Amino acid sequence: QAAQSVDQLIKARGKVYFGVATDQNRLTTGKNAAIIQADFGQVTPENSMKWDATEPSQGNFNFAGADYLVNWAQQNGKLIRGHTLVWHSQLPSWVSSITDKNTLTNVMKNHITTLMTRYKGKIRAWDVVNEAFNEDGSLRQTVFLNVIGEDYIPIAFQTARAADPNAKLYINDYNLDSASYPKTQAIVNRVKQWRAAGVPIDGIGSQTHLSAGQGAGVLQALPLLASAGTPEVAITELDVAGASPTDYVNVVNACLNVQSCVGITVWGVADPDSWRASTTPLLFDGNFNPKPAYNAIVQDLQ
Ligand SMILES: O[C@@H]1[C@@H](O)[C@H](O[C@@H]2CO[C@@H](O)[C@H](O)[C@H]2O)OC[C@H]1O
Ligand SMILES: O[C@@H]1[C@@H](O)[C@H](O[C@@H]2CO[C@@H](O)[C@H](O)[C@H]2O)OC[C@H]1O
Ligand SMILES: O[C@@H]1[C@@H](O)[C@H](O)OC[C@H]1O
Ligand SMILES: O[C@@H]1[C@@H](O)[C@H](O)OC[C@H]1O
Repeated sequence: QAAQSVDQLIKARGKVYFGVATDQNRLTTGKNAAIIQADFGQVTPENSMKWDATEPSQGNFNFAGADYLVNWAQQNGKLIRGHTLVWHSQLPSWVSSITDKNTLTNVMKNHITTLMTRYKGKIRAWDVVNEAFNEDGSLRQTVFLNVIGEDYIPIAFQTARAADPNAKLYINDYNLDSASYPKTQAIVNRVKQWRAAGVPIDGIGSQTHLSAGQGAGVLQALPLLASAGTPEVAITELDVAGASPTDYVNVVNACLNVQSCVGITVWGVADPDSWRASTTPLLFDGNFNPKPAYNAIVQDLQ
């Protein structure tokens, strides 16, 4: 645990939170629980709420890991971001084997409804749809798009809002780090069109999985993302190859510059536990000590 809390400091700047991804296996080992307790104010289940973990068989739900995280979060007063409802990855084979429009639609709705009602009122935001865009801005051809068509997105969001009107509904994606990139512009145009049609998209989530030097691009990309008109936008799965303080400060400043940016979520605590460990992209090293990037963010926020 570090002496200065980036979450407390970001709160003093007028933002809602600075959080991290985690799960039961992380919370019960290392110094993870201590660091999240003292330095962060929000958590996102890294894997316990995905489709493969929660509904391995149709109608046969498993909330073990998910229940653990929510309970731990409430007890410690940490905000929660549900992650993630509709995604083509980590999807049970029984889902992708469905070729009937009606069936897949009801199945997708049942999945969304069940997960969201179980935690009704306890989740700040949900990543309803994850990675729905191709790099060129076109909609990714997944089983949902193929079987249901474009309407699967409006349906998912409409169903989510019905399940828990208290949560902020987000569409989440990566590679939205440059204002000139086609994907970035496309999501802004698509969200604008959807909202104009009454689809309840409260926020755009920007994963922000960066490589060295890409932090500078976010200074322009976030404001562009914000121009879609959504109530909120957020940095949802931040990590930077090399963990340079320059890149990290740039992403934080980008959020401080955009009024609709509610907060930032870093994808993990310690480097070795990162899904990109080989690039030591996190704010804490293997010894669970804060890295220069952590101290630079703190100095920047104070
Ligand atoms: O639309 C709302 C924004 O007006 C709000 O903006 C915050 C206001 O306080 C400032 O200190 C913060 O920097 C800024 O983000 O954010 C929430 C949103 O709902
Ligand atoms: O522990 C790993 C997770 O960190 C990883 O999380 C995904 C990373 O890519 C993002 O686009 C997704 O939103 C996020 O869920 O998933 C694999 C797991 O092994
Ligand atoms: O069961 C939990 C699992 O769902 C999560 O993905 O990782 C931690 C485990 O304890
Ligand atoms: O698998 C995806 C990966 O390609 C991207 O870089 O980050 C998000 C992940 O979901």
